[PDB]
Amino acid sequence: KADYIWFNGEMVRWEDAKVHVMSHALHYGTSVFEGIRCYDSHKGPVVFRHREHMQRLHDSAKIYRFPVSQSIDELMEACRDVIRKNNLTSAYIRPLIFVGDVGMGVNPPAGYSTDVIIAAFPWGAYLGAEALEQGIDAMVSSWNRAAPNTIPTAAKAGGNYLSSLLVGSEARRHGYQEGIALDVNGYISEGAGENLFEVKDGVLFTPPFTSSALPGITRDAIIKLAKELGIEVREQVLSRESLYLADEVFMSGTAAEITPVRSVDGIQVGEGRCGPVTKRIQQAFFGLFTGETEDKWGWLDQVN
Amino acid sequence: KADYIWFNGEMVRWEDAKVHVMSHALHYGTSVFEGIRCYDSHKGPVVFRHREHMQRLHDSAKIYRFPVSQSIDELMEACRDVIRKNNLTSAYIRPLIFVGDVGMGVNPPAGYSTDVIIAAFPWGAYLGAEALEQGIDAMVSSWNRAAPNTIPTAAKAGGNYLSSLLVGSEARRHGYQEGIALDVNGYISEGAGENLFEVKDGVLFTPPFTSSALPGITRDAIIKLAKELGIEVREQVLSRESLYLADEVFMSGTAAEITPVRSVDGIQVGEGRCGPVTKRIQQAFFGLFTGETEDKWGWLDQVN
Amino acid sequence: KADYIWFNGEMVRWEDAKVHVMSHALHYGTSVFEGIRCYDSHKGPVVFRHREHMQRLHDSAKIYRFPVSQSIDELMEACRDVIRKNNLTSAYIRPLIFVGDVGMGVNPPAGYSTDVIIAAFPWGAYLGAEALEQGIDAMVSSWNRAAPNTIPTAAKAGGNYLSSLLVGSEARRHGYQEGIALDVNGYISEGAGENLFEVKDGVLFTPPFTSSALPGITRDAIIKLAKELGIEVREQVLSRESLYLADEVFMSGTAAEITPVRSVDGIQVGEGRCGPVTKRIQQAFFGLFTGETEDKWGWLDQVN
Amino acid sequence: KADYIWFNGEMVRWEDAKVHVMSHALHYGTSVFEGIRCYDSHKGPVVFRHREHMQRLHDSAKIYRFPVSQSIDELMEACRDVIRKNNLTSAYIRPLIFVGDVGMGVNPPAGYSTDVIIAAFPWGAYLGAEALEQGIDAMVSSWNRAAPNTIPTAAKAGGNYLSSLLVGSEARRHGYQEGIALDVNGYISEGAGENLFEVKDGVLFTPPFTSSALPGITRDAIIKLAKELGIEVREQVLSRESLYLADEVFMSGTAAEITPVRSVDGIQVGEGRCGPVTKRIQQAFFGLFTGETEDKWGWLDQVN
Amino acid sequence: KADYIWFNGEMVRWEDAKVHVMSHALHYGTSVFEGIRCYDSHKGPVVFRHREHMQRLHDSAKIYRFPVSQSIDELMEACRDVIRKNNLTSAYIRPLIFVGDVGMGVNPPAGYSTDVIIAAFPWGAYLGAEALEQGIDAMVSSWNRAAPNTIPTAAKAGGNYLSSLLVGSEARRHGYQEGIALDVNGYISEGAGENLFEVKDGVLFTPPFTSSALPGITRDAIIKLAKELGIEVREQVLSRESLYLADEVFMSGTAAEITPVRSVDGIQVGEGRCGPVTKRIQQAFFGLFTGETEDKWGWLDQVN
Amino acid sequence: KADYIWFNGEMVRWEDAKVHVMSHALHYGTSVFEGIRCYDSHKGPVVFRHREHMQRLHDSAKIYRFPVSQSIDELMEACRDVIRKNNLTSAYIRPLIFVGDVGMGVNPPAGYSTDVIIAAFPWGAYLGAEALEQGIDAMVSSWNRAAPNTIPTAAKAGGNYLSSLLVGSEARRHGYQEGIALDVNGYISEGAGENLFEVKDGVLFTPPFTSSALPGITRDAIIKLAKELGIEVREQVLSRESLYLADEVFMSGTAAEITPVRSVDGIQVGEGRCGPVTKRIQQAFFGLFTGETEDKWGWLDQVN
Ligand SMILES: Cc1ncc(COP(=O)(O)O)c(CN[C@@](C)(CC(C)C)C(=O)O)c1O
Ligand SMILES: Cc1ncc(COP(=O)(O)O)c(CN[C@@](C)(CC(C)C)C(=O)O)c1O
Ligand SMILES: Cc1ncc(COP(=O)(O)O)c(CN[C@@](C)(CC(C)C)C(=O)O)c1O
Ligand SMILES: Cc1ncc(COP(=O)(O)O)c(CN[C@@](C)(CC(C)C)C(=O)O)c1O
Ligand SMILES: Cc1ncc(COP(=O)(O)O)c(CN[C@@](C)(CC(C)C)C(=O)O)c1O
Ligand SMILES: Cc1ncc(COP(=O)(O)O)c(CN[C@@](C)(CC(C)C)C(=O)O)c1O
Repeated sequence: KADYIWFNGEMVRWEDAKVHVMSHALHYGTSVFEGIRCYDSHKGPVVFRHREHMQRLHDSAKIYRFPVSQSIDELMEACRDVIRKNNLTSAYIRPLIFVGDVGMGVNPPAGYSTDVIIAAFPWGAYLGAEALEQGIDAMVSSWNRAAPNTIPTAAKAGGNYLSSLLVGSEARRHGYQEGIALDVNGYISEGAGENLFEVKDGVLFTPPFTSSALPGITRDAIIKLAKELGIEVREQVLSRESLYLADEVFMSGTAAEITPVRSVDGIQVGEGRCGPVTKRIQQAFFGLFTGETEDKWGWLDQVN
Repeated sequence: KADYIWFNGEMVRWEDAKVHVMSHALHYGTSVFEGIRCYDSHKGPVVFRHREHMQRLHDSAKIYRFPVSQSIDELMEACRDVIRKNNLTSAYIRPLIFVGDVGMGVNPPAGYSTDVIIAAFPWGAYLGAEALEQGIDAMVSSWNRAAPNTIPTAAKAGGNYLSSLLVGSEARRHGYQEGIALDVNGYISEGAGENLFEVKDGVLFTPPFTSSALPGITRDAIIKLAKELGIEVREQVLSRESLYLADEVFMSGTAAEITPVRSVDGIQVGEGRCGPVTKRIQQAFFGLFTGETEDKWGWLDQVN
Repeated sequence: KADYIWFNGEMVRWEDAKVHVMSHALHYGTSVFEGIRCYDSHKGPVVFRHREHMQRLHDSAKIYRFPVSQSIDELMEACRDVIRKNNLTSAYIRPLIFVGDVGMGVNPPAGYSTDVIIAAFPWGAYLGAEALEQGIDAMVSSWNRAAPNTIPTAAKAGGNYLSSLLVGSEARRHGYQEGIALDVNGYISEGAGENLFEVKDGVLFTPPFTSSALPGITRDAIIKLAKELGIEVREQVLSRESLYLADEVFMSGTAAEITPVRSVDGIQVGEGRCGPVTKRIQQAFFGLFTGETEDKWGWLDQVN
Repeated sequence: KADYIWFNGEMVRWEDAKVHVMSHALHYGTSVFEGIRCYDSHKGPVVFRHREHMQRLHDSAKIYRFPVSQSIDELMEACRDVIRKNNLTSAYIRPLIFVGDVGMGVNPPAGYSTDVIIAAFPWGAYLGAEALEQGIDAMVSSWNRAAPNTIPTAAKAGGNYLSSLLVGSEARRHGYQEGIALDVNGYISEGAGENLFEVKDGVLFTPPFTSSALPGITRDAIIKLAKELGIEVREQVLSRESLYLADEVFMSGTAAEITPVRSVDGIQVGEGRCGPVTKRIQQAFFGLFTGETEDKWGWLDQVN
Repeated sequence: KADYIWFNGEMVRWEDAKVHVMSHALHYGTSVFEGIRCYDSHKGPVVFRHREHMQRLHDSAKIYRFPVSQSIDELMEACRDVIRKNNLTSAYIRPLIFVGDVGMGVNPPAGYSTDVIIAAFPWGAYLGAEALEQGIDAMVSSWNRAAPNTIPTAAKAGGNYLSSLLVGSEARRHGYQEGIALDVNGYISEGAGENLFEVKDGVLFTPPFTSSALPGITRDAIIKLAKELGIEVREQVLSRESLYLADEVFMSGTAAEITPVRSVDGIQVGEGRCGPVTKRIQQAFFGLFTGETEDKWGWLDQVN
Repeated sequence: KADYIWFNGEMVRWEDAKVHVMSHALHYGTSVFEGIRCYDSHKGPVVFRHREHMQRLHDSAKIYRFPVSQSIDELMEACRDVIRKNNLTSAYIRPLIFVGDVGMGVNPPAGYSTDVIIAAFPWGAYLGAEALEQGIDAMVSSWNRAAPNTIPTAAKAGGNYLSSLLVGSEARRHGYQEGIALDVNGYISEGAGENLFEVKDGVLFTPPFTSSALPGITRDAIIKLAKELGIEVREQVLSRESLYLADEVFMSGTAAEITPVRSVDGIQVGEGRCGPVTKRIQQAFFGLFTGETEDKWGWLDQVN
């Protein structure tokens, strides 16, 4: 909840940000969105990997051929505007491009244009306030993630989340904090809404995009940070049993940030606490907003 | 376009049927819908297999665990009310159950309730004016339909249509009227938004639900009508080549009704016109609204 | 627990029925077994489908090429002997053919012979004393059953049960009575140790053997009984969603007999009680031992 | 054959190491085991990678949730005791953890404990006397290895060997020394009871664990030794054809050690004798027991 | 070997029927062919299911879009011509449509035409002279048949036989008469060059076309003959183990006719001789050329 | 077209290089071939990677067990002979080993020998004259490439091209210059007759052989050239969406050389012209024939 939402170029009051119930996206899942985070840092409010997220928004729209009238820079300026206009120092930003009030035909008529929305509001830890220090208990779901050439997993589209809803709800229904999904082959894909990382003998390990894992921006940042710390990273297909033999396992995402997993299916993950490597990575990631970790890549975009 | 839309129990004017842009379904494809048709018949306006569609709406919501406060009878009465209220004699009804303005978390908070909408409006033939008499040209898409244990194909949910959008747009981009999708195994599934039927040596043939084909109500009706006409029906897995060797091939759906396919991938389907068996079935189906075909199953529900 | 166990042709006291710890089967799962039931009936103690079970024992041994010195008749006579010698009127018989104390090489040396054991003892309802009247709550497991050309599912071999152990324990760990496994394709296979049956519009439905479902003797009996009752039976591949849309669903097995399933994954199966068709079948099956159902197939083998 | 066998903490005479015929593991393949080797070296009898094998025994039991009361150190001391007690200088040790005399239900009753055994005895080369110097003839089996999410291949459990029995017997029935299995996808997995290695243009090559290949300890040792010799190692999925195009191909295992493969399916592997790289690795491996190869990893555990 | 070959409408002497070495089909497998048999019967030389085979030739060419200038009737007349011209009373006819001397590009240039050839010559029992009375020993091959949507198995094209070459040679290399191939899923497909049939409890059984089994003309005839004899036929997916449990198993094809299989993988198929049902079908099939079996379908086409 | 063709050791005139119409390869696709190029360079006519191509010819024949009487050196000398005899300075060489006039049985009789042919002739740009400078528009085909253990993709055999014919003709039928095929899993395999390369953030990327991609000689050369230019190369499985997100994409082959792809499915590949990295690689490749790029590997074989 906040005061204004950027809607097609205009700052509209949150309560007046309405759309017709016959909007295409409500019926067909025809929307593309992002998850960006604004952090209060040593140099004021800063949007983490702002450009990268807006570029992915365009990429997701490009795969579905959704016409986007706004350039990446326009969207970035609009994003900063929303944060300032609402007087937020830290928040969760949510850009959403959707097919609006067009016909009821699955295929939108030629010459149509999409509606764009950017909402920002403060949001806590996605998996619990105590999830970052003490781990979470995860469960391997009975539902598998989308097959390779069906519904593109590289795109962050609305319709994709019926799957995340099934995987995540099954875990919570049985008392776990999050569910881990396997692909159609029986290999580890990722969590319901976050990438998965293991740690064996001091080595990282993450499933490639071909395991139906979305190319997370946080995932990418962790791989680059790991290389700075001198930790070997391996991007390979992982079996289900590896979760039980791993020394450490954690999840990554914009909302989830870096959450350690202390157990999988009731089987404790070495010690049952946040591990050594996960700790180093957490410190290095959060150190970006304290100044301790030098921003060598230009990941911090000042809101002003 | 029409006058009123049934919205959570109230007949609201079309222009005022708005919902918040932060509605869950807009971001995560969390909606379930139906496609129903009202025909002007020999006994006045009648809704084809009304109860069956309403029962499927409940079944689709049940799989996803979406709470539905309205009973099947309540929805049916509401449906007839929409048609009468708008003075429609024939139309396309569109029931939609969606997760509204709840949090931004993938899993809605316990105790939430869904919003329901029922909109009716006149709609012509889905594949074209001439489509029913002269066939359509179809193309086998390069995109496959959802794998078995990923996103349930038996449910008619919003998020499912990202796939239908990809299959159908590819066909139309290349000059065809509709696209035919194969499942992940390489067998025939169905069209982008309609079931597929073949006709070999006087025998029907349709893919089973396990070929990722949705349990169509029109599909079911055709199978029952064929049995009355003494036509042998076979529900079996079909290979791609079968489309080139079939004497006849047609598609079924609420919007598409019964549309013959005159060619697949530029390869003509026996004669290039509507076939004999397809013709008999079309006459038997439309005969229900003329009185020529006796409604032995009670598929015609009077609007009054 | 009982007094004697038939061991290689001799009635040995239960406590002296020992075998060396270096027996091949203990290390490599190299054993084949059966589950037979003795019922107290209107014509005294009777072994249900005795010959069929012994024939399957030979078939399972034949697939693995295990040498069996005893003929089907010898094993049947030995079986009756064990029941009489222990003064049992009703019991669970357990024939077991295993590779004994041979070398430690995976492949037994040429000219080796197997050890045979037949133990009988009273055993109650496998899924609970109240499981037959009121249903059980089942869960779809995250573990899949064996792929088609890996470890033959038609054979009832020891090593097969590591899978049943994984599927069944996961269900019980989460509060369910039994787990239902899908095959590698994402289709319904069967329960951890029992075949699965659904009931839609008055029609049965069971997965074929090709869905990695073991050719159960109880399953076969139910299909033949159903045909006598005039119920249509369909042996076809079933999707996971079908469990949620079914009017009735039950499990079959020698130990489980005919157990109705009142819910799958927390989703109630029409009414939440034993259904109409399942009831008819239960009455018809148990009626065999009361005389109400005529044994037209010769399924009851008198112990004497 | 030897004098004593460690049985649940006691050194029992070989002849008296018996267990009941109703032991769970005999009927359901519920056991986990290891293969360890004691070599007579330049520093006396030494167990190769002792702790590593004991840790894997615990990992295999962990996946199946089998309760193990003994710690890794306890098992190691017990192992050395068995070797000393039997006056062995070189032998094959066989640790076995199995579900004993509990009920006949697939799932053991809560609070049960497992029986543990450790037997040692001298064993020659698994594939033959000449096998190490002259290669062996291998055949690609018609039976595939277990699919990814069915029965965990990372675990060395009893029931797993029904597959190894099928693959290996087929090869020997046709005149070959060992069989090579493909996974369900058609890629190379491993031999019936040993890992597979190829050698192309001076580069190693081995299938990853995700190809249903067990994480062999010998496999791991070879990878580490190769890196010391400056040989490039590549863990990647290999097609069947690669076996015909490889310059060298060999198998690894505790029992098989390092055995070269001179031909696959009657097609000679470059020269038909042990290759250059295989030779270097064999000399480096056996050099550990001569002192020529320095034990930089601490793989040699003294028995005393 | 014979005197004349029909080549593009001309009766050319066998020795002069040559084609350039740069013919497309020689480098790219771009050919489509048939196998037809002429039998000496009670009504003189007759071509078994002549029209059906010519219709399939056109169908195979249609799938690949090879232009065929000759009508089905022209090809049939040409076939009878070849038989007469060579004074044959019984023979094996071989129609072949191939892409000739066009460019070396994979895709032939627009406006090209195909070359057609029809050769007839006497040919004995495909699987051996004694194969029809005493069975043959078959082996399950380690090579799988083509996946569903790759190279159409419904078409009888030249390039398809690289697979048949691999499956068949592997069997013969090991002492068997024919090889049985499985599909990519691990189910029974068919023999290297003939359809596979099983016989369980008096019931037939054959894999559907979707198991990568070619729609054989002999296969079709046998299904129609069996229905006349009152034998139940089931077209379903078959597991590998079913070959070991079947009472009878035989293969069908134009060249192989109806050949019983007495063993599969060294495992005897009930009695090890031609079974009862196979015998009835053989007598019914060959009875067509003696007059004993009435030709109700018009399968015998007179050569004159 | 040229004057002479090397045929079984003899220089035969082009017009007289004929083979019988009953040649095995014409009916069963039993042939193996290569594609080699001769370039006019700074040191005169030179055959690019001559030995490598002849070695692959032998490898392809070895897989199918086709007897080859000529050694690699004999074939190389014969190749140079053909070029000289025809007075060619630049040409496309085509070695072809095929099963000739043997029986009509799928498996050739023991003791048979193959026929060998080497034809050379000038051939232009495979994908078009302008294709090397301006890119080509490609389409993702609806036909998939051969599954892993069916018809070996590592071999360049005649029968393989029925697949290439289907993939390539579909693209050209819709207005594209070439078709890109996916494997049975839905991952990128390669073009109809050329390997596929992507370029993301300055990094290469190519599918491994296990994605049913033929081990191209040009592909290998490009990987080695890129390593010289200091460009990172990654051999990994690629998803379909990656084609839309790539900065650059190009195809490689002997006939196609190095062809940039400016669009895939109507979606422009960054700028729509030949990219920076592709350009550097093209210049480095063609520089080998100008002397600008030093031949460190000995890829240029002088014709003399
Ligand atoms: C399915 C899925 N996989 C990974 C990620 C993480 O990507 P990234 O944010 O770019 O590092 C997500 C992201 N989920 C978001 C968009 C939604 C929440 C989980 C509600 C987010 O974390 O911002 C994903 O959904
Ligand atoms: C993917 C898909 N498959 C089948 C059917 C036909 O079902 P039915 O109407 O029950 O016979 C459809 C139906 N789609 C509807 C609901 C929506 C249109 C595509 C807009 C319809 O035809 O009314 C389907 O989508
Ligand atoms: C995996 C599996 N599937 C089916 C059946 C039922 O077969 P049947 O007894 O012949 O009708 C079983 C059988 N399990 C037995 C052998 C063991 C118990 C479950 C402990 C049995 O019911 O007797 C099976 O295991
Ligand atoms: C299926 C399988 N795969 C690999 C290995 C080799 O592992 P390792 O000994 O750890 O290098 C094996 C090992 N099998 C043992 C344990 C049993 C024999 C086959 C009897 C062994 O070689 O000692 C395996 O089975
Ligand atoms: C792969 C394959 N499958 C079935 C059949 C049988 O078809 P049909 O003759 O129509 O019953 C065949 C046919 N093979 C022929 C064409 C060639 C011989 C094996 C050499 C034949 O039998 O005539 C097939 O190849
Ligand atoms: C299917 C396929 N894949 C890759 C290549 C490229 O191999 P290479 O020439 O070794 O780099 C080819 C090669 N195709 C040739 C043989 C035929 C033309 C396409 C007509 C060629 O380029 O020379 C291939 O076919």
